[PDB]
Amino acid sequence: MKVIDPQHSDKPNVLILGSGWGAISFLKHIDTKKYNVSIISPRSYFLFTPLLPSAPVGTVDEKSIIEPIVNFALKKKGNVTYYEAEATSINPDRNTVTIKSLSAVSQLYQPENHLGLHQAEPAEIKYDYLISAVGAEPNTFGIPGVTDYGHFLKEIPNSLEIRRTFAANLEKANLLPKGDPERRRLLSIVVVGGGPTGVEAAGELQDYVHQDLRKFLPALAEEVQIHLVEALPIVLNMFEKKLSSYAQSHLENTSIKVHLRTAVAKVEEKQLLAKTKHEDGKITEETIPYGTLIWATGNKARPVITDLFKKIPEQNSSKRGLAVNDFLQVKGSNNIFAIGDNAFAGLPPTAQVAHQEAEYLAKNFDKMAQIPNFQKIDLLFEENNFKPFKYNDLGALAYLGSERAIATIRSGKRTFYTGGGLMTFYLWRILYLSMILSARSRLKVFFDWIKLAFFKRDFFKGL
Amino acid sequence: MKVIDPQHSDKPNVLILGSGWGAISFLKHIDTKKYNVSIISPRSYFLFTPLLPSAPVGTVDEKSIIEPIVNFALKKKGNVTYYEAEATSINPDRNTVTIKSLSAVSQLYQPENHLGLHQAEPAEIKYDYLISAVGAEPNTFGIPGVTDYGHFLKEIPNSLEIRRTFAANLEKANLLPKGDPERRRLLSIVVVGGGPTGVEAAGELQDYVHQDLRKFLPALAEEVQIHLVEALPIVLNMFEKKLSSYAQSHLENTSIKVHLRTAVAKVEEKQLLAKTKHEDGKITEETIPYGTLIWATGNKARPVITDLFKKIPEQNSSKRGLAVNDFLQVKGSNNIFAIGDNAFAGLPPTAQVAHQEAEYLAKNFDKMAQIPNFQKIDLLFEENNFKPFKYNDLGALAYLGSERAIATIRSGKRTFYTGGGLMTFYLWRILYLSMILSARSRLKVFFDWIKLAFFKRDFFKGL
Ligand SMILES: Cc1cc2nc3c(=O)[nH]c(=O)nc-3n(C[C@H](O)[C@H](O)[C@H](O)COP(=O)(O)OP(=O)(O)OC[C@H]3O[C@@H](n4cnc5c(N)ncnc54)[C@H](O)[C@@H]3O)c2cc1C
Ligand SMILES: Cc1cc2nc3c(=O)[nH]c(=O)nc-3n(C[C@H](O)[C@H](O)[C@H](O)COP(=O)(O)OP(=O)(O)OC[C@H]3O[C@@H](n4cnc5c(N)ncnc54)[C@H](O)[C@@H]3O)c2cc1C
Repeated sequence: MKVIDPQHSDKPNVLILGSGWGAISFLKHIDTKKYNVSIISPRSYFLFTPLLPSAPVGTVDEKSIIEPIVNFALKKKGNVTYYEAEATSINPDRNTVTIKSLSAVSQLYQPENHLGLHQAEPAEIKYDYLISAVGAEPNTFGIPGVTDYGHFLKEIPNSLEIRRTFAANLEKANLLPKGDPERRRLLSIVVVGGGPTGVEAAGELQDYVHQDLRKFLPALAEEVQIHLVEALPIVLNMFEKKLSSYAQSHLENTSIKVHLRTAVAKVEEKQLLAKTKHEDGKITEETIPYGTLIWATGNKARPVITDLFKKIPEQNSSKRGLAVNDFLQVKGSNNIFAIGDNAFAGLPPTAQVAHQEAEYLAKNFDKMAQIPNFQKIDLLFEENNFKPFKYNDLGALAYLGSERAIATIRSGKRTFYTGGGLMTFYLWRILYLSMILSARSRLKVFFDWIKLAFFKRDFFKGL
Repeated sequence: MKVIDPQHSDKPNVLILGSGWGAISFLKHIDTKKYNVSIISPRSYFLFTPLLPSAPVGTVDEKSIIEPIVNFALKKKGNVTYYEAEATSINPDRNTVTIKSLSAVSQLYQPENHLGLHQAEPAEIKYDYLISAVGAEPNTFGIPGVTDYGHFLKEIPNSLEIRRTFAANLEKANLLPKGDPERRRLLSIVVVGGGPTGVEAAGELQDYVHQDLRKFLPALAEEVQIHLVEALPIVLNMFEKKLSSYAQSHLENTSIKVHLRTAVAKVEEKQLLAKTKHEDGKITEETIPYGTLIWATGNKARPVITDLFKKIPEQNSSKRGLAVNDFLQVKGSNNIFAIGDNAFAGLPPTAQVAHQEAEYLAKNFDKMAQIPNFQKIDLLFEENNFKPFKYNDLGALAYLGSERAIATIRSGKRTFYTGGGLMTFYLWRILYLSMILSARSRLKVFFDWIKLAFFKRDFFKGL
């Protein structure tokens, strides 16, 4: 029951799923004069994901790296509607999306109708065009105990989960004798995954222990050991070998224990079982005690996207995401497009890709608005002469803790970077500041870093 | 069982109850070379209470107005111990204090012993001298339903309670038709008490509705009605009539409904029953619908202090607090002192009084340290010639919303203030900044106000 469907104004109804890099980047550029835009997301704010590993330890505050959706939609003059809910089903034949857990509906620049909805009432939202940018969810690879005892580093609530857990562990630990193995275990941290997220989590967590906890509890800070576990033989494989080696070397210098070629077989309450392949080809088993476990590895398709694979013939054999065109149209559909991590275009699952794909698609949409026929669609694209999406790889950045970073800025073939250590850290900061999507978030993080210089981090367990 | 008692170092063991204005002001001045100090508080941070009414709505962040105890104790070179727990009983004859809900123990500048305590283990802490600064708790006057449906504005968690409640109400409201009385009720707020806390809560809440909520949901913001209920015939009675009148007039200008001479008889889930005495002497009953109820009125003695009234003969008939001397010694005890809201010295329950009392007492303590006899105590004070505590009333400040405040700065007989509106607001800011107890908190609030100028408030319901 319940079908929300506005059809008086002579503009196509465009429906966006998500409020992340794809959805919000698309929202910033879509022509709200030519189109009526509706967003569906259970998260009422944009998350600047590259600074999330700084949240738990309080190098940056949570509020500093998030921006409410409404602020973005307010800069758009035309009509925008936001449904604070999550899409549970996409319905191609009906051209509707079923929602669930409706918390609120905000209708900006719309002094008009009342939809007649109640909180947590199921509803279908009609669309003329659909943009899917729901993202991916963390992948445990079916390794037992990951979700039971481990914390992902995916969203803002995960930042609070980790702080509470580690804070509780530090308190419990400090009441025990120095020899006690339980004290050593509770002070131990394990981060799984050697990508930017894992490495930066480990580095920020190490920055806290050395720079803050050491000042008032040096006996504890000394006993804290951070571990970083990676299945491949190299950390940060998207960088050059020279930079990976420096990244690894540097982490080791700050007393982070790097387990390369090590895969977690199972996670228990107080330890994880890890297998390690050695140079010669032999496999050995380890046990790594831990008090806090951070899981920052693979991506998996969401149920909403998985369910949609079955409803479209040519998506039936998809796995990692929606198989998409060079025009970012979902294969088999006439009016659904997919950008970011939820779409498979043979590109990396990065914000950089989601951003470009969004800009590309938004520019295609105002081009559609001028052509009479868009007032079957696959053929119109190639017939009306406009370009396939071409990803330009701008490179990669990464913070390694202790005021050192690695960077590679490029464009096309030409590489032109400065990727040492302390200088790259200052670059890493300025560059991250410049690609924040709002002035508020930009000023907030800026103030966070200035405060850090003088007073070094807030670590409140209940806040 | 379990008695913590350090007795090798030749210094008196001074035990402080609380981590508020009294306890921390006393901690800042106590001579840690002449004394060993231990603090017991369930709150591990100092709260700058005058800015608490700015927390819920996000004019200031919660973290900006709190400062960890350890930071204060770190500036003291001598030994300081903090028990994260609450005192459940004071034992005069044993000279110990029973504690409960022990979360942690931190021993600063003490590379020494292990106390052998577990979390939530009952324990008695021995003392040579005791300083009680536990404060008062909010008084409902036994009016039914206050605690069931109302929110106090006393501590940091109360700030989050109010934001969550109002946020939920705004969401529920916006899904209803404009005529609907439920929409009008959910958008209605009632603040009980016309003191600085109540008035400032109302004003800050009104600043949010006009300045922020109006920008993206003007239909909602228009329907929001804030009520301020006061039992006396005047708002802010500590000020001159001229300033109260301007305070009242101004609140009314910003569309706050001021119910003077109105007392709440009972609080129900969706409304409160209020009685109003009129000019001629007649009493009428009202019903005030509400969605959010903030209760900012009287103070009551804590159970810990109430229980102690029975254990000391001369405290048997006490009610509002511990009956104290001119030397701030608890009458009937030889080694217990009381400062702030938990002690009754015939002075107002204010931070200003707690601060002065603390400084006075701390200065008495290093004076005791030089006199051999303190290596029965009532008589030593008057015999050794030092002064009774004399409260100097520096006056009163208050924010009224919409960038207006009222102030009265004085000292002794001489009054010399500037208490108009917009100018007084700038004074009100600078003065509040100057009496914040730490540089960090000072810089944080400073940055909060700068950000407010450009981007106007964060109102995240889950953060
Ligand atoms: C800690 C961390 C650090 C990172 N650092 C970098 C970096 O430095 N550089 C880089 O290029 N990439 C980085 N990434 C990757 C980047 O975050 C993703 O590639 C990017 O967010 C993908 O954009 P998206 O819009 O596809 O998904 P997201 O940006 O994650 O947005 C997905 C949105 O969908 C919403 N949603 C979820 N389920 C539903 C539903 N059922 N209905 C409606 N909405 C839903 C979510 O609330 C969210 O708003 C990082 C990721 C993490 C976790
Ligand atoms: C919202 C608000 C705004 C205010 N604004 C002003 C203002 O502008 N000007 C002004 O002069 N006054 C103001 N006050 C009043 C002022 O804050 C109090 O009078 C002052 O805090 C009294 O200090 P205290 O040390 O007596 O207790 P508090 O400052 O209340 O501190 C009490 C401490 O004791 C701890 N505690 C409680 N129970 C126990 C226990 N059983 N064992 C151990 N510890 C315990 C608490 O955790 C806390 O750390 C305001 C109060 C509030 C609530």
